[PDB]
Amino acid sequence: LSDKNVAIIGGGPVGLTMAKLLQQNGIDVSVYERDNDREARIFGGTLDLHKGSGQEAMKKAGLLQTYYDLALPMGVNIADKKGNILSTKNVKPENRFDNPEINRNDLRAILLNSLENDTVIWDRKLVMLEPGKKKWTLTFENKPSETADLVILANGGMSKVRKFVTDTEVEETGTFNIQADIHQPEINCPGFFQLCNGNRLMASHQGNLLFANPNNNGALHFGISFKTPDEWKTQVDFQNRNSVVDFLLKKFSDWDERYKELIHATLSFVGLATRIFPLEKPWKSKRPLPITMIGDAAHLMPPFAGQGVNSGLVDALILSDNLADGKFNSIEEAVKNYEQQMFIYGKEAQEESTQNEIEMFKPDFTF
Ligand SMILES: Cc1cc2nc3c(=O)[nH]c(=O)nc-3n(C[C@H](O)[C@H](O)[C@H](O)COP(=O)(O)OP(=O)(O)OC[C@H]3O[C@@H](n4cnc5c(N)ncnc54)[C@H](O)[C@@H]3O)c2cc1C
Ligand SMILES: CN(C)c1ccc(O)c2c1C[C@H]1C[C@H]3[C@H](N(C)C)C(O)=C(C(N)=O)C(=O)[C@@]3(O)C(O)=C1C2=O
Repeated sequence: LSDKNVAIIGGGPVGLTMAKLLQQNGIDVSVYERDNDREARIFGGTLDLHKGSGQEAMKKAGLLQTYYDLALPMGVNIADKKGNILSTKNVKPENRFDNPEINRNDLRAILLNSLENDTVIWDRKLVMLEPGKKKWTLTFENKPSETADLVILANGGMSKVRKFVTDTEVEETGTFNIQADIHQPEINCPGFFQLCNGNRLMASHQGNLLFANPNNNGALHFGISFKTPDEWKTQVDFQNRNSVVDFLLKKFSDWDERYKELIHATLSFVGLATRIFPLEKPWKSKRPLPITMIGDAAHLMPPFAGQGVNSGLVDALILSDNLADGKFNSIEEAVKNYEQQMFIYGKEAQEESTQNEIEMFKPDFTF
């Protein structure tokens, strides 16, 4: 049911997957991505696609083998502030396929490559949405505007164009995350690198959490998290390396030298407040033209349970099915139904992520 065309805003994992599953069923899709070009480097850790959810989307796109090829199984160590390993869960073969970590750039290369040529239009930053006659008018910063019968919002948890769908707002969660990458970790943070010993790593002490992957395409990526300091309105300047170091070395004074060394080796930090785009009230049932939201734009949730890209990939799977299989009379019904399902499991996921994030950051939290 499409002698029409679809517009996905944002070429994240979710949006790009969405375009694949539609373009597979003959649907006319374009992806408008903010990024200047495909070789833009995506900051952040590795994604694990679970079987049942994320992996199903890759399977349906016929990319699951590709995902496996590029991915990487990881063990995980739990450590204390002193450097003791408290637990080593290595990977058992056949578990190797349960949730191998993939690099975010690697993943995009897999998705992009799956799409037909010029499916993604780069250097397109969506600023404005206007529901014209029977089409949406899409307005792009310093670029030609465009039109589409259906707009799929897949532009992340901070999307500024959710208005025609819902007026719910992003909330700050209470915790705050500081993330960084270290290159040549074996050289620049040899102590910490060896404590990881090839596995992910997660220590926890007095409401300050640490997480770390020692091998994201040969970059150590770590993240520290904590309940937001009250004195923050974020009253620390993440542009000043030394500002952040000092704040961290204070938070981490009790910890072994190994961790201080990590903080010391970091060239630049990224500050981030945990946010949720809560699935409370239903979305607007009164919409000028066909429009919906998948991925982080639809159910942004704390990054403490490995959901998000999965839920998002599922969003894609469901919506894409619904918009094609023929089992529907109107696009409005097909989106309504995807939104029906997604609300149940999205909320389920948020519940976990919220709960887990409440679980840690307690006075005495065991990993
Ligand atoms: C620190 C941290 C750790 C995390 N760890 C995990 C994890 O381990 N596992 C997991 O599943 N999830 C994790 N998440 C959440 C997860 O990474 C996201 O759910 C996932 O990236 C969602 O993909 P998406 O396409 O919906 O969102 P995004 O990746 O946010 O999609 C953004 C895309 O849309 C584009 N875009 C943005 N704005 C515009 C615009 N105005 N116009 C056009 N294009 C635009 C962006 O350029 C980008 O390409 C984590 C999040 C954080 C912050
Ligand atoms: C232990 N905790 C319950 C879980 C459970 C399941 C998961 O699938 C995951 C976690 C920890 C979280 C920690 C977060 C951390 N932070 C809260 C964002 C974080 O910074 C990192 C990191 N490597 O820096 C993660 O691994 C992380 O993104 C992550 O992917 C996790 C993750 O994959």
